[PDB]
Amino acid sequence: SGAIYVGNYRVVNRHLATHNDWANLVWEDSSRDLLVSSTTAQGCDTIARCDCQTGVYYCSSRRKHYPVSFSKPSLIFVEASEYYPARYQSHLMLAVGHSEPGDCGGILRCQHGVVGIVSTGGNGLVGFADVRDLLWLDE
Ligand SMILES: COc1cccc(NC(=O)N2CCC[C@H](C(N)=O)C2)c1Cl
Ligand SMILES: [Zn+2]
Repeated sequence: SGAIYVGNYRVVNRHLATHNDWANLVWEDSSRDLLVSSTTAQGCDTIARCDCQTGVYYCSSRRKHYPVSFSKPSLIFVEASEYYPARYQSHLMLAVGHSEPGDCGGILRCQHGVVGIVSTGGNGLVGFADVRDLLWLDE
């Protein structure tokens, strides 16, 4: 679990969005596993606007932060799950690191701010949904 709180927006994994997220929907994209909902309170986070390919993520299944080198946002095949059919997920960045299904929502940050959130995992892999291209989150 986990979310990004920026301005009057809450960014979550689409597959983990609550009834309240959907009732206050701003934007969602199944191909990116992202959903953004509106909030009444002002958020605690700031978004990176950069091309960093290294950063640190929070891994809830280890209660620890790990440094990672990750690929540029791209279209990657993701196997079927209870949440989605087998498909290509866009704007996804992969890295070598530990992840378990409940780790989704963990934040990846670089020196400039929030880069994205954990969205996939594999045998020694972790995938992050990028949010750096969503410029409207800042206004
Ligand atoms: C060790 O295996 C791991 C580790 C961490 C996460 C995952 N689950 C995914 O990757 N899924 C399921 C949820 C939905 C995701 C999606 N974005 O489609 C895909 C797995 Cl299989
Ligand atoms: Zn950066």
